Amino acid sequence: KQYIISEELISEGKWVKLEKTTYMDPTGKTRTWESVKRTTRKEQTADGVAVIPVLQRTLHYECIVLVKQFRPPMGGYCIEFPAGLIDDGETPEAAALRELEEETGYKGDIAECSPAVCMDPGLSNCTIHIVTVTINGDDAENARPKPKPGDGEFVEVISLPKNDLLQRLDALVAEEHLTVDARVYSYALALKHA
Amino acid sequence: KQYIISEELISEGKWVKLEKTTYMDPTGKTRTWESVKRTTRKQTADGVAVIPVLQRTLHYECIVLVKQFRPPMGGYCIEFPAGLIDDGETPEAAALRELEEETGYKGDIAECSPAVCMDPGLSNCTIHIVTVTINGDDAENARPKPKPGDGEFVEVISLPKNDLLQRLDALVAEEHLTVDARVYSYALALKHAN
Ligand SMILES: NC(=O)N1CCN(C(=O)c2ccco2)CC1
Ligand SMILES: NC(=O)N1CCN(C(=O)c2ccco2)CC1
Ligand SMILES: [Cl-]
Ligand SMILES: [Mg+2]
Ligand SMILES: [Mg+2]
Ligand SMILES: [Mg+2]
Ligand SMILES: [Mg+2]
Repeated sequence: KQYIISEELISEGKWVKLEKTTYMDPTGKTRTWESVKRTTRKEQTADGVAVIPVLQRTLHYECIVLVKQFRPPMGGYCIEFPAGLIDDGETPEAAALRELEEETGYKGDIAECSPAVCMDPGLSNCTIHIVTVTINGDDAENARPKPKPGDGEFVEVISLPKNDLLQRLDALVAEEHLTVDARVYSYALALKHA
Repeated sequence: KQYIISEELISEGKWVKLEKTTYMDPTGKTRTWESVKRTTRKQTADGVAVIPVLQRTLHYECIVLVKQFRPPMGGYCIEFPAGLIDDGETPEAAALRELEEETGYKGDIAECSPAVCMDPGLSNCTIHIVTVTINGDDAENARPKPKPGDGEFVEVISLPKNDLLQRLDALVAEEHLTVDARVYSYALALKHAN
């Protein structure tokens, strides 16, 4: 029933633009919306990837590997799944494994890859693939994991046991000012609810 | 180590603005970021999203989701019920209210997250994730009455909690929708638990 009628640029930065979206409502009435988009999406099936990295080690409980970074939009430190934008021509899987390695040092193995999922659909068109990767923490490659941050990347790695993920996140939030990412909290909540 | 120095307005709509954030990197080099913010916050967070667990005896437990046209996406999305918190409303109250408006269900609060970020590389947007159970056998939830606000057009989709990820993949395959990243993350962790 509903569809887009027009998209008018309001303001275009180097990385983001704001648009006035005109669309048809399902009563047949024309309405508008203020829409955010990135300027960086070409032929990728999504803007970005986030990686769900399951660290596996003999005679260890499984950990979820998370990263902590300053996020200028938030004006503070955030705890997130490792993530980055997909380079032009890069597959989501390759992006995931590459970002995981850059941000954490770990060399993962692909497990699954979601369809494109929306980040904040009442606000932006931004999408990611959520890519689950296992990390064989008993492999020598993953013994001394060294993050390879790009220019202006400053990332800390935080690995938390899957079996206590939500309480461990709460304990970190209780100890300093930081925000947990909504996808991480969602995943931690489901692990409790299961 | 890192912090915001200043914020420069680039452009301001009625609902969203774009800013140029200047921040200090960990080396002591000043850097810029294009940051999106809503114009509507006062509140603990911009919004709530509700994880509604529909409980009927002798039935599978379902998670109640909503499908709506999302003008920033250009299409239909499947999401947790959700909306912005009214000035002077608690996140809990916002959650029960939105849940009722969007689904017609009357629910009970189980737990409430701290403010969690939606897309912290792009925006400052945050929500509280509110877990709510719905006693599907109570008279008041027998014939759930959805009360759309002005311009809301919401379809209710309840899916069994035990098969959530497969059910959502099926909808994406058949219905050509976009699943929300938080919904997808939750569904993933229901499978990954144990
Ligand atoms: N029903 C209303 O009075 N408006 C609310 C939200 N609206 C936007 O444009 C918007 C929100 C986030 C980004 O843009 C238009 C419709
Ligand atoms: N590596 C760089 O030269 N960039 C610095 C500025 N960036 C932004 O401003 C941005 C992206 C999305 C919203 O803002 C991204 C990375
Ligand atoms: Cl529950
Ligand atoms: Mg990143
Ligand atoms: Mg990166
Ligand atoms: Mg809503
Ligand atoms: Mg509503």
